Amino acid sequence: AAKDVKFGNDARVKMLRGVNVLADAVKVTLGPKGRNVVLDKSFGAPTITKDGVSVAREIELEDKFENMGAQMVKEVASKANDAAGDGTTTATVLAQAIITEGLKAVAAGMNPMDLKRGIDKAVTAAVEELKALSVPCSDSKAIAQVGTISANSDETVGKLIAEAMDKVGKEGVITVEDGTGLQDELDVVEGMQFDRGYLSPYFINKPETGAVELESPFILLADKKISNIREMLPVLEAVAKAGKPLLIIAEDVEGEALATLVVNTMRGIVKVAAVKAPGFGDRRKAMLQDIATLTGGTVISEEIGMELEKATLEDLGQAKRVVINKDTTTIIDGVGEEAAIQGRVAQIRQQIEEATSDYDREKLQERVAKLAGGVAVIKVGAATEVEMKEKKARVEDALHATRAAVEEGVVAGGGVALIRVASKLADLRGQNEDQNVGIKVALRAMEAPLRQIVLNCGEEPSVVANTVKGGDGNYGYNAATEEYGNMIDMGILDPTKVTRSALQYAASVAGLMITTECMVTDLPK
Amino acid sequence: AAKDVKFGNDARVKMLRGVNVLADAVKVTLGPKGRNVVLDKSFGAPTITKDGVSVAREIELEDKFENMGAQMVKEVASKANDAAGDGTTTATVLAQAIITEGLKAVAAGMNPMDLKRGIDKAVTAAVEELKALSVPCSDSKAIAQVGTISANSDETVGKLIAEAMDKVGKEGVITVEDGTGLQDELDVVEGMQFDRGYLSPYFINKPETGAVELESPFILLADKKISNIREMLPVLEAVAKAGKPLLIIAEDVEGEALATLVVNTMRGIVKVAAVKAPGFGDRRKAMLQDIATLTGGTVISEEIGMELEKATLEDLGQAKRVVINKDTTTIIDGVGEEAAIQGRVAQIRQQIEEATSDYDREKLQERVAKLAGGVAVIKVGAATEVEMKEKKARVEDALHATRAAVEEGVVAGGGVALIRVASKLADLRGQNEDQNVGIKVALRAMEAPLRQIVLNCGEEPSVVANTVKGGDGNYGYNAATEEYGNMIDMGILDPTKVTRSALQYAASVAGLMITTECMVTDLPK
Amino acid sequence: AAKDVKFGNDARVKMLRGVNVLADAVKVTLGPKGRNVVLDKSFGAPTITKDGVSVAREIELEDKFENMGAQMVKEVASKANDAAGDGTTTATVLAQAIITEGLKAVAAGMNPMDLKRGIDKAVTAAVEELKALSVPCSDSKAIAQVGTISANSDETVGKLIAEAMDKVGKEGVITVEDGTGLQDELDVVEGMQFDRGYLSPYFINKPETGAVELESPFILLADKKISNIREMLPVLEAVAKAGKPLLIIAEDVEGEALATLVVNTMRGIVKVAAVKAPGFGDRRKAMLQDIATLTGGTVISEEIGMELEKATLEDLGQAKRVVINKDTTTIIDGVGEEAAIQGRVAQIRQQIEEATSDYDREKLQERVAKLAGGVAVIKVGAATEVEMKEKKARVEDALHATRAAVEEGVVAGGGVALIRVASKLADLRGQNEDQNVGIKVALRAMEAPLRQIVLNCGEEPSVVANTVKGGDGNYGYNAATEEYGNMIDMGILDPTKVTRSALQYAASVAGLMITTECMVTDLPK
Ligand SMILES: Nc1ncnc2c1ncn2[C@@H]1O[C@H](COP(=O)(O)OP(=O)(O)O)[C@@H](O)[C@H]1O
Ligand SMILES: Nc1ncnc2c1ncn2[C@@H]1O[C@H](COP(=O)(O)OP(=O)(O)O)[C@@H](O)[C@H]1O
Ligand SMILES: Nc1ncnc2c1ncn2[C@@H]1O[C@H](COP(=O)(O)OP(=O)(O)O)[C@@H](O)[C@H]1O
Repeated sequence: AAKDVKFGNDARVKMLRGVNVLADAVKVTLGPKGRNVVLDKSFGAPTITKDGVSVAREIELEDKFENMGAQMVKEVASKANDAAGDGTTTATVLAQAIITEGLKAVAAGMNPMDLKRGIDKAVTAAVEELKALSVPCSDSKAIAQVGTISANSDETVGKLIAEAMDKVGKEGVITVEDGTGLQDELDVVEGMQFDRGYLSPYFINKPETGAVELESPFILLADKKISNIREMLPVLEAVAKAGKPLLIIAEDVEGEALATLVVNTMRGIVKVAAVKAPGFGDRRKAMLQDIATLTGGTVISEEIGMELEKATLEDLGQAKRVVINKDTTTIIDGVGEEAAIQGRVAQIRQQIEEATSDYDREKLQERVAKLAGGVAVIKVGAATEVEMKEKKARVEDALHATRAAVEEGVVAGGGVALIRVASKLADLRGQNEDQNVGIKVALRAMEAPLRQIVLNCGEEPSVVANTVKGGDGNYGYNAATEEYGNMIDMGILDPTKVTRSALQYAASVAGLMITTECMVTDLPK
Repeated sequence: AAKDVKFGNDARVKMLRGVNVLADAVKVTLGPKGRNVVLDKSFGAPTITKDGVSVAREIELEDKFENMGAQMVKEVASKANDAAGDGTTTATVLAQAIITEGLKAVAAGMNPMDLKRGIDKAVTAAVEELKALSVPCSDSKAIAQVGTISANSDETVGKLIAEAMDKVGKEGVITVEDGTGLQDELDVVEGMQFDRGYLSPYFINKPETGAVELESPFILLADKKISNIREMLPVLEAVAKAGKPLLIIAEDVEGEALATLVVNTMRGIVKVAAVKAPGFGDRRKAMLQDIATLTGGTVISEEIGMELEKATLEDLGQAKRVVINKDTTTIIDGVGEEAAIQGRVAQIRQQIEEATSDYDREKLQERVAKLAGGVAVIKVGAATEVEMKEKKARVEDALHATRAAVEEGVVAGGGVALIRVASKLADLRGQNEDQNVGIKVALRAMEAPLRQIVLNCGEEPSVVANTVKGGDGNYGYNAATEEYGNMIDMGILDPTKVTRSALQYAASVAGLMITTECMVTDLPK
Repeated sequence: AAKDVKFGNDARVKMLRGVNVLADAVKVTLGPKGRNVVLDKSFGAPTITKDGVSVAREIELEDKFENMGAQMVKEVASKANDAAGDGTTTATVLAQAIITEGLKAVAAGMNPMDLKRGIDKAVTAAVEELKALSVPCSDSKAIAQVGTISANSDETVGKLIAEAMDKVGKEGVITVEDGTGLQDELDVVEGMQFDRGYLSPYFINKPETGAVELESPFILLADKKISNIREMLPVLEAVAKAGKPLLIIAEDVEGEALATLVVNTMRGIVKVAAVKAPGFGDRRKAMLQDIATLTGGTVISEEIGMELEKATLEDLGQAKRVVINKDTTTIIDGVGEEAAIQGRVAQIRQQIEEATSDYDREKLQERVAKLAGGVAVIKVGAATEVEMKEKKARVEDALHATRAAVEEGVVAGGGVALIRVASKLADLRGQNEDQNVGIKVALRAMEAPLRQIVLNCGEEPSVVANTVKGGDGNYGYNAATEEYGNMIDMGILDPTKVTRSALQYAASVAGLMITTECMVTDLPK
């Protein structure tokens, strides 16, 4: 259709207004003292929340161009979220600060590319600096502490997460489920995990979860593109008569077969979840054989000769519970016999022994690791279902934070790491004047997080920011108690990885955002 | 004509808008670092200035309600200027802060009477506190220093003012003059000062000066009311032949006579200035006799028998110079015989000796004081008339500041003394909640001048205010150097009297403002 | 009346619009390749012109904001022109460039007063740099060359100015006059100069000349304030009988006497021009006595006793000619006896010998200089009256340029000297970021004049500016020949004084306008 186009400073100010609207919408909820925000519901009561992610997913603007700026900040915030799992408000605030300053500089007539280059230099310097300032979290006690603070200061959740972390090692797989008894339970059962996502979002049985949980499902293994709907018809009849959930792992799924499965899920007669084949080529087939071993299933490939039509209920594997996340998938207690799994472990281990390629050897090593380590299973213990699910969600976010911190590290919360980095790197210069201006933009930009936190606390942001700048080390201003002190001593912490990713994504989005001219759109009808 | 009436919250917010407009327009120029402001001029180039008084005298609003609010806040600011001579901007800023907060509270529904009483108590406490915090300035050294800083850090002006203060004693009279030579000149000649102004503003021959300077005039003493201008008809004809300025000291002058003389001055054939007779009854007559002795004049009174028509040129007194300020008038080098003046001094001396009533002794004592001390005159010395004018203005404002300081005292400049007072009086509680709220309003409101100066310096208001509050004694913040330190060391000081009067007038105007409900005004045509 | 107020970015952008409008209007005509502009004329065909002052003096906006913007820019430019005489377009262009950049930076949140301080540092550095770069013009040949350049490549005018300069010495004064003969005439007669102008513009007999030229006028010497019209009635009748122009030199002129002189000149019964007395006090009286000696007049003073009423035709002086300039005035061939003038010169010489005050000695020295050296008159030689007038104007402004060059010096023309200055001062760093930014603004600012000149030549400005920047010394770009080369060789050079003053005034006005926010205006009607 006829598409409008505007470019130059006018488009820049429009997109600036849009991102400003979104930033004002989301920044309020930052911090403990982040104020409540009320969001719509087409029926019934409006919802009340302090979670910025809901605000981001629910916000869009009537004006096209402002809406598009809002979408830029929204998608980069979501990228940060899926990268780490928290701190989305922090990333959005950083983005607003950097982008507002960059636009006002561009209004001053500076060269945009020089500003972008200076920003890139400043942000990479900050990344390496905070990497230096990172503190390892390998010790169990700090893991318990971070899990505690993430779960609204619940020490039991931290203890359980730490124990599970011990059980399955540093890079194990942990899943949480509902426990019947009032006491928490923990058990290591061999399972599987791999990074693949659902074919369509429509498979999500619990939209709030964002994932598909299936109990006692039947798993289909395939190394072929599922061109036609006639291929899986016997399997569909089989799972219809079985009356149980169905999981599919295929090299590819076409739009038509997926759409038919979507129609089937809306029919509710059969609930089908489909995922892509992990790995590539030979390695893909090798872990497909691993899955067949784990579930007692059979691998169906075009090259060997068998097809999906020649599929029986026996041919498919099985397991006790599978979860299909946004881009991950895990399986728990595959029916496949442990002895066959051990034989496969030995085969892959001797393959490692004869391995000469480094990357293939690493693939085999991680394959045996995921195959032998298994999966830890938490079972939430409480009285009523409401607190069952509350504890479940708290455990989920806590373990996400814990694995994030374990992966990279941890620093003092309150954004104090950012301002400390700013004080350290204030002297960093650029090749030319405009690059230096962008450097200064970045250096004064990451004061915004604690500033907005203080604003949500009601105190004057500038005074507290100056006070923190005066202090050194891990000294800052507890928002909850509204008093100064060392965050580490009082348990306030934040993973290094989440802050690093947030800053990187904010810098990247701002760099591409400032350098845009032609904000095209469709005719407003 | 027709008129309307407005009242309620809408009325108060109208007042608030008007006073806010004027307060911003003037406060932008506060401080030595005060921002410039551009003023109209129907003919030729517009003016650019930093003086708040110029801004104040040229503000009126299209809307009647905003206009009247601005008019009355401007009026009280002018009252403050008349009290001391400086600190108009500070007074207006104080007024803005207090009225804004108080009307906010009035919107919050608290009893306005309670707030007025609370702020009255708070301001009285602050006044006595700053009186306790006053520092004497009787020594010539501090006199020279304050005169120096007042005259744009000109030590020669301060030295001259100190010398004149020594010459004419603690409560002497000092008058500025243009000196022919390049060297700065000082002299002492018997003059005569009294607290009466011109009857009509039209008399002001030098409106920028705001006074009437007449050289070698004829002075007419009249202890009667000027019922008709025919009483003046003969004598005026005489001064038409003399071609010299004319001064009249009259017990009263009826409005029609004033109009006739104003017409005669618009024609300017006769340069007539009239002033009401100070004193009261017997005191007025005795001091008029003193005037007759001083100038060689003669008192014309109805009861004794002589009349104004029967007045000759020789009957009028004379003096080498006279100046008529807005509410004061001084005379320099009265022609009248010094021996006769000394005889009159002796006569009033025996009157003091025989005087038993306290106020009779006081009035006779001040009479002999003003009769014997004379007037010290400082004549500017330089090569160019431009420097003559600027140095005249500098010496003028400097000696007003010096006498203000001598009258009561001197304290730290920049309003830091107000901050110290507020810190001292943070404990004062009202009889009930609302009175205490008003007290809080007052004690947090006198922080405004420092904040405004910080804005005029571009620094963070809250940060600097907190820094000053942390400090004790006179530890303030030199704005010119932009450095913290003891205020007296760099010597930026202010008279106690001017700050006290400004705060008192701001308190009064805010108190009456809060209890305002109804404006009656002409329809906007 | 009720006034509107505006403050903040709205005020700044209004000012920006006004300055941009006038800057285009004035900068269009820069260069010998400058364009043409036609102005209003209520009757007859309007005037096409090229002069910067001609276009500038009629510029004003219907919108009051932009109007007063243009007003103060125009007035600063005009007083800069009064200082030197030329470079009006250059001053306006410099002001526009600096203020546009400064307001852009202010819109970028830069601290205004810091920018002003950086501008101050930059301009003082530029002044010292250019004065170091100045080239003396004491040699007569360069004086003739610059006179030729100013006078549209007329070597005769520059030559004649050179011989006149020789006749009256380096610091002499030369006045142009109409010459009867085809050959130009030169003479030296005992003239007089003093720095006082007409009391009102209405005395200007030739508005284009901007002065009051009176042939054979009677001179009235007065050392008193002329209070009333009654005093000069007898002299008015005497000069009406004489049927000749009248000049008054008076200590002070009142408003009413001035207005009556104005209406009497509009009646034209008497063509009287009044001027304030030069100097101050004793020296004023002494050189007034010198005037009486020179012209055969007599000094009338109140102190001595005689009155202006007691004035006869003999008492008044006389001279062959007088010209009251804007702020100075000249007299030609006073009637007073030469022997008396020489005796007075000797008397003042012995006063110099006994003079111990340095400044008084300098005053006496310049007194004897202006009394003895006199004035050289150049009488234009040509055939027809049109060339009489045009060559008279050419001689006048060429002499102005020549004296301007003599006072300070001369540097490379076409603004290339500014480019060299900027290159020399590229390294100057401010105390902080904002001062440095202002310094950069200033350094790029004085490139605009050269760019504008190139634009008025039609060539691309940036390439020529870069070419000049690469070149060193005085290698500039002759606009007329449209080619590069050493600026001195073709001799297009500019006085150091005019450029210095123009840049200083532009910096002053720009700094003032940057640091102002509030702005009043009358109601729009
Ligand atoms: N007691 C506290 N001390 C320091 N920072 C806090 C405290 N409580 C909340 N915060 C701030 O909240 C920020 C993020 O809060 P979070 O609950 O993750 O919101 P979001 O999920 O939107 O990022 C952290 O960066 C942290 O600085
Ligand atoms: N550098 C400075 N340091 C401290 N005080 C200052 C400075 N500049 C101005 N002030 C304070 O501001 C007050 C008012 O400033 P002033 O220029 O007098 O405005 P106004 O003439 O309207 O009173 C003064 O009492 C003075 O003490
Ligand atoms: N051929 C040229 N070469 C170099 N400079 C020129 C030339 N023509 C004009 N200019 C420059 O233009 C400036 C202003 O020219 P002028 O005619 O004086 O305009 P204005 O009267 O407005 O100052 C001068 O300083 C001069 O150096």
